[PDB]
Amino acid sequence: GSMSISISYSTTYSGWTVADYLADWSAYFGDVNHRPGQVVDGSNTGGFNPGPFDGSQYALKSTASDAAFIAGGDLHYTLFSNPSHTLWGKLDSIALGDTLTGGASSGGYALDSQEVSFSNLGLDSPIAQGRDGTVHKVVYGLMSGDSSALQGQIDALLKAVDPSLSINSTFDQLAAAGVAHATPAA
Repeated sequence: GSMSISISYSTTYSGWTVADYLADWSAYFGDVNHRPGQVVDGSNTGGFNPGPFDGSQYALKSTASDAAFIAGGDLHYTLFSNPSHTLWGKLDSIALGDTLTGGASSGGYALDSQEVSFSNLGLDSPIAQGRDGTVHKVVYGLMSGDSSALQGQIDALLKAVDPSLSINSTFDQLAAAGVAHATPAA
């Protein structure tokens, strides 16, 4: 249905498990070190579309590799305001791959090589939860080289489509189950 997770994957990853893909992606993107004393504007801040502190997208390129992600939904960052340094709101999608392109003035961010995406995530975290919100933990994991939170949410959403499905399923198995959709290889 309209509430079910939808997954896209490059045909290159048809035989991969979701868990194996995300464990490698997290390590390949690495940790941009967006932390006190380590924030480097233009290196590890990323950007909102349209911003400056809110967007339908938040996007970041790795400082270690060409990896980039785009978080899609209705996202808000509190900067210094209580609860400080919280990303909250609606998270509908995560897109993973290489070579971040576009922006607000281009009609939105896209990956020139999108490898995998997760859509209809249905995540909604209120400001009052601060950095304990699921949206914050899912997206901060992508900043910091630990996609555990994202992996857990995908695993729960798959089990809701059908209890035989998990992040240990291959993309091809998820395609057979009607959840995943192959996209062109780089």
